[PDB]
Amino acid sequence: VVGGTEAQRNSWPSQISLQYRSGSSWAHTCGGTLIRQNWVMTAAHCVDRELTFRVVVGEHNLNQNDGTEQYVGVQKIVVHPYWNTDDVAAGYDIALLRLAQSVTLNSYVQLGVLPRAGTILANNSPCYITGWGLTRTNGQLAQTLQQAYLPTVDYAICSSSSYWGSTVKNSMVCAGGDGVRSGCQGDSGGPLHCLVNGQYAVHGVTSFVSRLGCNVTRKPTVFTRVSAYISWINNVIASN
Ligand SMILES: [Ca+2]
Repeated sequence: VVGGTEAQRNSWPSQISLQYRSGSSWAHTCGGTLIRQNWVMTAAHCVDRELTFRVVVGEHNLNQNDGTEQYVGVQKIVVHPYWNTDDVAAGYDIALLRLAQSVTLNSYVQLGVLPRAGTILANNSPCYITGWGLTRTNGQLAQTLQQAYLPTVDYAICSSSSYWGSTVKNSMVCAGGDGVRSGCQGDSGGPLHCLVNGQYAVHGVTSFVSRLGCNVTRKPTVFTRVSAYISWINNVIASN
């Protein structure tokens, strides 16, 4: 997250760190949203590599023990069947992970609430992106969970030529593009939390940024629109 501020420890309890094993260690690679005690919602592109993944819930500082983390293997990966790795612009960048065990819920570990099916945010709706991703374009991961206020940029505005053009679909949500604050590598797969009727809901799964860089004016961060996948999600979880 470029231009963020450190999150308070109990602000975003459904945020997870998706990590892959590298030798003796584990490396953070993406965010995710805990949606059931044994299910995590992340971006399909986070799990294209044939890696060994684990999810850490209750995580705050990647580099220190917080006394609040729980670590769980990933037991099954269900990517959206229409997902095409060389075509993130086509969308369907979403995946569900069934965890090998059900995690315990407490103040640091809660399920993320999802929007009702088809809900579209009005332009400039208030949202926060969260994650441990790069803090500067071509920078480094954050140690502590970062958050950044990113107002949505509606589809009409987002798909217009000065912004993302045909690259953005109505299956996506755009937010930010102020040239200061944005998602950045390592944030993919995590939540875009937006305030609606007084409650935060995870409206977006962080998908991509401009090849030009993370915080680029008129290239707002792009997310998979969770509200277009509600049946899919329930369908997957119901059959597994
Ligand atoms: Ca930690």
